[PDB]
Amino acid sequence: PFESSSKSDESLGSIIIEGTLDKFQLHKYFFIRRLRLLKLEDQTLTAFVG
Repeated sequence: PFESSSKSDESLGSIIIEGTLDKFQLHKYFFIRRLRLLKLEDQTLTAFVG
């Protein structure tokens, strides 16, 4: 649920973004992905940099 699913949370947000409902605010999935993936390994030295 941290970085093996860094592809999977992006793919799930992309599959939710295939639904075009409220496309300005349909990046709430992208906001949850940007919170989740960057908050996955927030304790790091360089691995969060990319």
